[PDB]
Amino acid sequence: MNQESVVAAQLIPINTALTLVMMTTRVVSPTGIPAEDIPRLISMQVNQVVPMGTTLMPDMVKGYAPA
Repeated sequence: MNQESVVAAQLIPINTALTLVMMTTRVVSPTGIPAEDIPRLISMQVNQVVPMGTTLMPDMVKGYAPA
């Protein structure tokens, strides 16, 4: 019963096309984008230099949005 948020699997610079090799899941705080968006962030770049271990936010992804 833990919310798994997207976590920069590795260094992710600004305007970096997110990839399944650059994203992952991990219980972090505060929580950000849901792991259920993993396949959503894919192909989508970031609107900021997000370093590894840095939780992914819905306000840190370009062309992102809910459903």
